[PDB]
Amino acid sequence: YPTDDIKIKEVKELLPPIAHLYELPISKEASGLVHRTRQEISDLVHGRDKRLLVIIGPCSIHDPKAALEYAERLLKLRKQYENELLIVMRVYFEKPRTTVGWKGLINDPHLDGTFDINFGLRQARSLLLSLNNMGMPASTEFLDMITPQYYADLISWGAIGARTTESQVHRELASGLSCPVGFKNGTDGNLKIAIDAIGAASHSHHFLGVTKAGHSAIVHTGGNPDCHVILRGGKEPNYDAEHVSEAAEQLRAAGVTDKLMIDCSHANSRKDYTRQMEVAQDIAAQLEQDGGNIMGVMVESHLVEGRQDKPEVYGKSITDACIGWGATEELLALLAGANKKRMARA
Amino acid sequence: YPTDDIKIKEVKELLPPIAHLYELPISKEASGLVHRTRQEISDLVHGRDKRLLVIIGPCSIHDPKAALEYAERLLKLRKQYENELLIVMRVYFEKPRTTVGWKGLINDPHLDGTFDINFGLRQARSLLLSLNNMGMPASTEFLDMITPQYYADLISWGAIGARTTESQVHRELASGLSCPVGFKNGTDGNLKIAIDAIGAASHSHHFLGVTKAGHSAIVHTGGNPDCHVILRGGKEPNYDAEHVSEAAEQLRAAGVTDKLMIDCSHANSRKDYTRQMEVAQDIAAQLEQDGGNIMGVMVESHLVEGRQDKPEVYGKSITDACIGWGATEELLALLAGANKKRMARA
Amino acid sequence: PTDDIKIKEVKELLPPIAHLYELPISKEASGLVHRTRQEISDLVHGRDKRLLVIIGPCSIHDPKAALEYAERLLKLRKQYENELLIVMRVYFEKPRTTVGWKGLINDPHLDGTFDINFGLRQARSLLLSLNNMGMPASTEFLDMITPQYYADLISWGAIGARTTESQVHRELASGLSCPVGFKNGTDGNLKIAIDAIGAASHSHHFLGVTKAGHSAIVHTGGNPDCHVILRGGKEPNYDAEHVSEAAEQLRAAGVTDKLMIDCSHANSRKDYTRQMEVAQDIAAQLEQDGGNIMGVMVESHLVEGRQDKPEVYGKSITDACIGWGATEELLALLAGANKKRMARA
Amino acid sequence: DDIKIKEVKELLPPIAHLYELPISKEASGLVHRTRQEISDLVHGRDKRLLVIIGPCSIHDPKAALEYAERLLKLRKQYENELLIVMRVYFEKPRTTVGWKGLINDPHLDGTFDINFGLRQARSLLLSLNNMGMPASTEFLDMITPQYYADLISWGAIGARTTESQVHRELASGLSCPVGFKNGTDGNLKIAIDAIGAASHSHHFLGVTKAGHSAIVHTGGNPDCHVILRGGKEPNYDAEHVSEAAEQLRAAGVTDKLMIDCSHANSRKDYTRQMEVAQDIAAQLEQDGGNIMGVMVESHLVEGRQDKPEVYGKSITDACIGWGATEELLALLAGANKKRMARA
Ligand SMILES: N[C@@H](Cc1ccc(O)cc1)C(=O)O
Ligand SMILES: N[C@@H](Cc1ccc(O)cc1)C(=O)O
Ligand SMILES: N[C@@H](Cc1ccc(O)cc1)C(=O)O
Ligand SMILES: N[C@@H](Cc1ccc(O)cc1)C(=O)O
Ligand SMILES: [Mn+2]
Ligand SMILES: [Mn+2]
Ligand SMILES: [Mn+2]
Ligand SMILES: [Mn+2]
Repeated sequence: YPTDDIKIKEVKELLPPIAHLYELPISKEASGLVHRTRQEISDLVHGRDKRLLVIIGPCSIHDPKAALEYAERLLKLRKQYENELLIVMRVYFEKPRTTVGWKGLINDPHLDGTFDINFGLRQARSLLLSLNNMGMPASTEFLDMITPQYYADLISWGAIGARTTESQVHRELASGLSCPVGFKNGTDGNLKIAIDAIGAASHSHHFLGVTKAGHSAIVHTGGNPDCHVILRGGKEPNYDAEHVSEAAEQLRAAGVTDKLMIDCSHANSRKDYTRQMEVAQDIAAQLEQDGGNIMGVMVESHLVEGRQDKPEVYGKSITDACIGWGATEELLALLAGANKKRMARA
Repeated sequence: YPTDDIKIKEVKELLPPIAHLYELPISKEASGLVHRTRQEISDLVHGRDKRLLVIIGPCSIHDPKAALEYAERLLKLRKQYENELLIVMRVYFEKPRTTVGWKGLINDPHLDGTFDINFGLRQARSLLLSLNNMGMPASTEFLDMITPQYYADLISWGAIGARTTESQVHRELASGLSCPVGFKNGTDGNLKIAIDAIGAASHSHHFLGVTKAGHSAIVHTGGNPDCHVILRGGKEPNYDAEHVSEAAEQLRAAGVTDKLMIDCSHANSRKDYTRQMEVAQDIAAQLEQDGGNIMGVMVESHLVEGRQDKPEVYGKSITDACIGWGATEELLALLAGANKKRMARA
Repeated sequence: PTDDIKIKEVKELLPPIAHLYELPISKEASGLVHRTRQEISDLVHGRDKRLLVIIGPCSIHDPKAALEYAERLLKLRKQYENELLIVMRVYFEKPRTTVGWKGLINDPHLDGTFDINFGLRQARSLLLSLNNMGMPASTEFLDMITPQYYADLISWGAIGARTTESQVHRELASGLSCPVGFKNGTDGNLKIAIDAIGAASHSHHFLGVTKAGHSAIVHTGGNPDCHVILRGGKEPNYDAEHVSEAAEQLRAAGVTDKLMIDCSHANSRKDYTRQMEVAQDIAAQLEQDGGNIMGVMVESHLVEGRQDKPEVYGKSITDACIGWGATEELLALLAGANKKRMARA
Repeated sequence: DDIKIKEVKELLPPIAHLYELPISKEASGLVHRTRQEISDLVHGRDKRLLVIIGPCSIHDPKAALEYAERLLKLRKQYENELLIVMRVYFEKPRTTVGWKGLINDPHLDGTFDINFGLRQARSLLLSLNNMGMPASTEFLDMITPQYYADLISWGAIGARTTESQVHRELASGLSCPVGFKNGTDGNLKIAIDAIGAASHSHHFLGVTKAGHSAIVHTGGNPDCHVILRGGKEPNYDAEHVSEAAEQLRAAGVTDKLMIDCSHANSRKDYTRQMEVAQDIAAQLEQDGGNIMGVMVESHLVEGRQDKPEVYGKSITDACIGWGATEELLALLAGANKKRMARA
């Protein structure tokens, strides 16, 4: 007899995006920075500019106060290296787990299993707005279909994760995002799925979405021309020059941009934060020799290095382990110096 | 200044689930069949019953008339074999493409690229309701987060596709589905992602969803205890006894049900649909010898064998190629006879 | 604890779009509604001298009888089309003095089950058939939300005596696509109806509900085609002297001095047999002069009188109606008298 | 559809405002208690006089809070004789057209910023209740009450809407006591009918806290009463009170009523409010057993103005000033003290 909502415990009140947009409207200056940075990134994706996009910051945001502090330091390096590097902070609020775990600040901002999503969204949007108001553009992984309506207007670059690059509904979502999007290769190293994803996301789609007012609707997208691939390792790493060369060839064969991003962390560092510097060194070497197909890198970085299970220590990750502020200074100096040369020989 | 909905061509009106439910309420008999079949499948997932679940029918539904016809012939065999087999039809609307493609009857029911989703959802619900009214239970792939509200009440068994088994939001969805759910191994043969998915989908989750009235809300699920894995091939086929045994070991090590399903089609039968008979023969041999870990199989079958690009011929697939009615009779007789013996052993 | 505590339940309501999807307006219904709205406008502003006749049941409680009534009425609408513009009364919302059955929408099964989803569906289906067969429809707009479900099928709307003075009803009218008549107050006050025309002709902002069933701010453009309806008070107000006083008051307010006269309710003192007398008096005014009259309203059904329970087919369960025979008589009388008025131009 | 609709715009639902401005425990307690205390006056268990007093309309929250702070001293001073509740009327009905109030147009310049107005209304009501001043308002619209009814201790249905079935339905579901005014020409029967209608359960179309239309089923409002507010001639005197009470008993509803000192009872003249209150004082001294409350249009400064030039001066109906408010309240308190003394 019963066949409906058999395994639904309850359905709860959700404020629609407009309620958050009314409290936290985007400022003139945030609008300008987002607009500009999106353009600048587009220029890197299509080879019109040879600066290196650097998506850098925490694995996950679990404390907005630390995040603003981190941002203030990073901003000095963003300005310092602005002729060599386009620095954008990692501000990831949605985290895909292997089985189960804390899904992030949006899903559970009090870090205690209370799932205060209304608070989380409000907090996320507030942090993003403060970041952009101080001059730091922001990047995030879009994991969910609905959460983007709450803050995509504040995002200069989006990632689609390794676990969702093959998913049609994530490709559809990307096709309708106002920012450039990077698609990671699959968790075991499959690169073709990310190339296919760029293909798919560049076309118009019809999918089911939610309006700013919180109502489901049919969303007809125009396609996203600013997508690229991210090499993030597999069973084996894929950062080096031969993998970059292979990837580029495959990209040209698919008729899509052959400029790509390399993640220094995750499977490319064998899940070991001490190895991110090695990967960045290898990328620096490629940039010095040639490295024509590189347009960016990704780095997991925080105030304090490593990781912890409970949010005990300020500015230390509770998800993947990060390099510390001192290593970040070093890594960025390395990249800037190497890209200066690449840019010179052109 | 412009930063929002830059790559959105339009937002269109979508009737909510309750409009379709009002025109096509579930009947008492459909309700009784769905309820009973879900139970009967759960019994197979947990080793209470040793009948073989058979998920069988078209790769994709593109013509409801042919679908009802196919269903009428299948129904005779469902009855005939009911002591050995639990036959449920494949009624797949949502089709994930490699890159670009026809996404199904929901997404584009007129078969001309007009994306008439309101009509498609209505048509889908109507067919599901007729199928259940005549005594044929239905199964389908849940690809989207929102479409299930329109007809999950008519679905006795759900699949999460190979391309989405890794996706956290698909695992969340499954954790709240009222039916048993099978998770496919990854497109390159990764089994672990499916085993993880079961783990994830058995727990309670909080995520953003859409109510029957078409408004977004926070859904709190109770977890789905009736999930299992589906072996559907990878880089190599994974149907045989050794792969079954490896999978079962890995399932027991993760603490989840070690009863699984084998897909005779897709990567398991490669570039020849008729090899589905070969796979089924190998499964019959396992069932005769032992085959204690097998609880079901999946088969891509239609009125007429093969495939075509345009819907020229009646009852012939326009997606993956299917075995024809005569082979379906043979394949079902083979499975029934073999499982009769397995069941006889005590 | 201070919220929602006199509320027993909130129940599901299908939005207008669900009904519009099942029962889309046809091209012929579209055309008829659009044209009839125009033709009424013309009567309201004195461009045409045909008489608008809003005629039919006090309330609809049976769609089958309503369709039978409509088939007979359609023959007379056609016969008299040079003298009368006939539009059927299709009233689904009824205002009670205290409490009672509020109509088909509110309680379509007549048994206190308040099946509003079914009632809206039924209402829309009856309206669409009516317009498809060539009979335009009129109704009283009582509620703020219900119009989104079928106003597209309505050629003329009434705001009742009990609500002419209400700001939100004046706001609603300011945004209705049809001409609207405003009745004088239940004790005879005419100034409220003249004020209402003033209010409804202007643009307003108020809170409404979209076709998708969501609250929103609606910004109206104003309704230029409103008029008054004289429906009696403590005393009847249908005669030439009342018409003349009303016209003068309308001109003093700068609004249209063309009005409608209701033959029923306080004009007939709730005696359905007197509607014929009122119509006779209007026939006499039309023959003599009657330059300020643009329409009449009449409570008519298949069978005369009223009943408490819906036992007899085609007989009212609200106010008592004249029967089909008297309706023929009354319509012949009005058509013959207005023929002569039209001849003088 | 929509031939004469120029635009449809982006309304925040009640829950957005409730999240920013949740009701406090103290505002909760005051509202709950004051509704009870008013119920008690409606059904004749307490003989204090309900006094609904304040501006015709609220057009400036600053002056409203100033006014509230002065009124709160007198509320407390007279608490054994009078239950003072401030008039906080946002929504205003016009004869034809005009400024419809702070909700509809809070900038007073025809910008119709309804989202801002609803926010401002709720914020003022929450601040008022938090400082100890309960609030009353006219409910004109079917959707606005979802935004702030939780903060209202007493509600009025206006003379122009007492006869309206949808307003009677709305009342039947309001958590507060409700007064129904007699008709603009003096008809009392419509208000008596209204009490009858509002006391029963109804089914109608409303909007949820989330901003979605739905079917609302109400339980009926047992705490309704009539308000005598004049007609063609005034209706405040002892004979009209006696006649009204008799009509109320014949209908089987509470024969305790409220008298409005303003509007048609003062012949639209704010200087006459004091005379009316004098006549009510005299009835309270003599007997006045059927009176449970009064209404007064009062502000910081007297009279009215077309534009909001002077602070604390009405832009709608003309009000008495603060001095006269002190005098009027002292008169009512003294007279009711005696009524209460007689058993
Ligand atoms: N209606 C689904 C559960 C569901 C609810 C909300 C969603 O957004 C998605 C799925 C079922 O019971 O099977
Ligand atoms: N607002 C998103 C696009 C979007 C639209 C609708 C959705 O449901 C989701 C995302 C952006 O600016 O990128
Ligand atoms: N749809 C109505 C106008 C209307 C719009 C919104 C409302 O809430 C009410 C009425 C018409 O076209 O006449
Ligand atoms: N919230 C109101 C009752 C109400 C409910 C629904 C409505 O649409 C209007 C009013 C109260 O507590 O008094
Ligand atoms: Mn990480
Ligand atoms: Mn297939
Ligand atoms: Mn009537
Ligand atoms: Mn006033």
